[PDB]
Amino acid sequence: SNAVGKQSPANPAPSRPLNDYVGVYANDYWGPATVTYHDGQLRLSLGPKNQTFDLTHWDGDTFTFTLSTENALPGSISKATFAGDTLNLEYYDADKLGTFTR
Ligand SMILES: [Br-]
Ligand SMILES: [Br-]
Ligand SMILES: [Br-]
Ligand SMILES: [Br-]
Ligand SMILES: [Br-]
Ligand SMILES: [Br-]
Ligand SMILES: [Br-]
Ligand SMILES: [Br-]
Ligand SMILES: [Br-]
Ligand SMILES: [Br-]
Ligand SMILES: [Br-]
Ligand SMILES: [Br-]
Ligand SMILES: [Br-]
Ligand SMILES: [Br-]
Ligand SMILES: [Br-]
Ligand SMILES: [Br-]
Ligand code: NI
Repeated sequence: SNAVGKQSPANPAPSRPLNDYVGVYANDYWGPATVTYHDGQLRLSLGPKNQTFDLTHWDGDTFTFTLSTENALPGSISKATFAGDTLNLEYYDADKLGTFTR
């Protein structure tokens, strides 16, 4: 079996019911972040071509996704933090334009 490295939270707080996260979170700069639910899975869609990522629970209202093979760093883990009607995507927040609001 794979060696273990503690790179996920061991004792995370549970998520809310998954319906709570679903919606279209607006942003003028990056365009909307669309969060949808299918067969137990939250997904994040970004851009005009609907580039889509599975959201994996991390801790509390924070999820992660893994970057695509088009990225400089495919498979790197990126945080998606939900708080009320906001979604913060750390990948897009370098100039503080990474909050999306539904
Ligand atoms: Br690990
Ligand atoms: Br923990
Ligand atoms: Br703990
Ligand atoms: Br919505
Ligand atoms: Br928008
Ligand atoms: Br929109
Ligand atoms: Br799915
Ligand atoms: Br796109
Ligand atoms: Br669409
Ligand atoms: Br994915
Ligand atoms: Br999960
Ligand atoms: Br979950
Ligand atoms: Br959180
Ligand atoms: Br990507
Ligand atoms: Br990583
Ligand atoms: Br990132
Ligand atoms: Ni082993």
